[PDB]
Amino acid sequence: MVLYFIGLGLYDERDITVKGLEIAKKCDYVFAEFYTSLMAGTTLGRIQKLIGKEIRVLSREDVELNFENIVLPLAKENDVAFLTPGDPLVATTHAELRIRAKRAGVESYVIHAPSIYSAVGITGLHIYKFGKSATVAYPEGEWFPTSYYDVIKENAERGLHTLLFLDIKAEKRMYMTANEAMELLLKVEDMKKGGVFTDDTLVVVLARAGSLNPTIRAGYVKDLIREDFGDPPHILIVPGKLHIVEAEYLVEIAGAPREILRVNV
Amino acid sequence: MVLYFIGLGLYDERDITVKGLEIAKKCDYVFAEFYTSLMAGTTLGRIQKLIGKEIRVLSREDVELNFENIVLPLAKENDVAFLTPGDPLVATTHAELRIRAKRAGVESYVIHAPSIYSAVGITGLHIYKFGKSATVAYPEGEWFPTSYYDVIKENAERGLHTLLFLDIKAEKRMYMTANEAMELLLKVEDMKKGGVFTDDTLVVVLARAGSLNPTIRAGYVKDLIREDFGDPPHILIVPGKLHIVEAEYLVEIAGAPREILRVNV
Ligand SMILES: Nc1ncnc2c1ncn2[C@@H]1O[C@H](CSCC[C@H](N)C(=O)O)[C@@H](O)[C@H]1O
Repeated sequence: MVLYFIGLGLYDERDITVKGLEIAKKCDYVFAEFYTSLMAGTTLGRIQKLIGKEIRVLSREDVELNFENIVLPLAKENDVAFLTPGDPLVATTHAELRIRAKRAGVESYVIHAPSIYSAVGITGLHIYKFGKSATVAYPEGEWFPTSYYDVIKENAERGLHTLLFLDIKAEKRMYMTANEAMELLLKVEDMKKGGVFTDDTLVVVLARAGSLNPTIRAGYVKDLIREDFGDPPHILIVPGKLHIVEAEYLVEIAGAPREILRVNV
Repeated sequence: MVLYFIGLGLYDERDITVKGLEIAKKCDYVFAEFYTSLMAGTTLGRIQKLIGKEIRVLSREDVELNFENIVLPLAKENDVAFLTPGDPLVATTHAELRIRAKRAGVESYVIHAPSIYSAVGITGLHIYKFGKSATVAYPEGEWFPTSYYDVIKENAERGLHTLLFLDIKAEKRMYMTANEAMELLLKVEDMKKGGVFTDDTLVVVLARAGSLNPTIRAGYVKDLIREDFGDPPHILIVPGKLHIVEAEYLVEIAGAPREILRVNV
């Protein structure tokens, strides 16, 4: 009679909360989805071993089209868990699944976990200064999406930071790198000429948040565009005007050039 | 030797991540602060029992003025952990403490935990649509803080949602309720008259996120301003223009007036 939406956290199998783990262990059936994002620091096998339960992974179609036929039926007479990377309901489509549960007469509860949306706090940038967020999508064919460029423009204009989620091919396990994202942004700039993203733009790269050894780097595009930030996943942030304390953290912790203390504050 | 900044999560002792718990259990000394937020579903005793270590609680003064005298010295010859509610670097000034750690020759690591900043996804509002955040501070003496009003104004004009962290005076055991925040906002509106926060404004209240049954309510200020949302902590959200799916969730899950389904495109 109960469905639990449980977040797996940021990077590996230990990023689930104690609450999430204990609840998952007591569930009769455990499902999971790895299409909104992936858990790069672990494997389904390691997650299954930790939870001590077999996990049925669902595709995007299984969820969007058949959630009420695959998951909810079992939730009617059993305790069922639905695992998702990060924090449940951060992904935009997740929320509506609770409505489906309600329609099916199934109670649902949410067990939170760390999300990249909040983990960016480790960049030293003040959380309240982050504005609207966006996703940098790979262009393909004659389709060249550029809405994320306008998001940066509008946030930066108001002195706000922009969190950019990077594209991912869940099935093919292909992750867009911060390097690729920077190249794309320079390409959009060359097309729009808005003076929003150039070689002189200060950026912050956060790779493998959740890991004990994430890569946190800050610097100008001209210097970071070909830098190796390590294995995925990567997150790109375009800061707005910096508070001196934010800048000092970027210099001391993220190896940012001293120049940012006079140019971006 | 090492210093770990470990988040404890949203509501109770089990909101810590498995990673955080396994590391905390092996540390030589464990410190913590409980003034940046309120964990309404646990006690110091329960946290100590879970980690199996005595926790020395520090006051705001101990941390801001003496972190380098109380915590860092021990981290030079031992494994030390510093615990905080929610995520340690979200809506706190703790990031700067990593700079102090470095200057003292102490390596630091960060272990994330669920944060209210991302938990608001449970309201059904799209996380990417949240703009700049703000804090509603208690007026004191003859000074009445009003910056948060301008934040809502700026976000709303852009169709973005506004997360409003509410004030806390941990030593006085004072936790601002959503009701008190609404009363303050109405007073600022009477002054600035920007049509930003009125009795007809739609708002969302999230209380005790992290618990299994948090209070999630949406409706007009005139109807919610005197409603009992239960024990603290509370956060107030002023949505911008809603997507149909957001409206549907607010109606189905947060009890919002069915009339909000009819969005004005
Ligand atoms: N479980 C919870 N439910 C509702 N609001 C919460 C909350 N935890 C924190 N808050 C809100 O956030 C304020 C503290 S701000 C510190 C936040 C913390 N670092 C985190 O990551 O969550 C509180 O005064 C309250 O308004």
